[PDB]
Amino acid sequence: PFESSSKSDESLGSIIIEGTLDKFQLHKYFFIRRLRLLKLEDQTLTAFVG
Repeated sequence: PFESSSKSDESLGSIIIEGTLDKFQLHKYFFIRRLRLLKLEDQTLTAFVG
């Protein structure tokens, strides 16, 4: 649920973004992905940099 699913949370947000409902605010999935993936390994030295 941290970085093996860094592809999977992006793919799930992309599959939710295939639904075009409220496309300005349909990046709430992208906001949850940007919170989740960057908050996955927030304790790091360089691995969060990319």
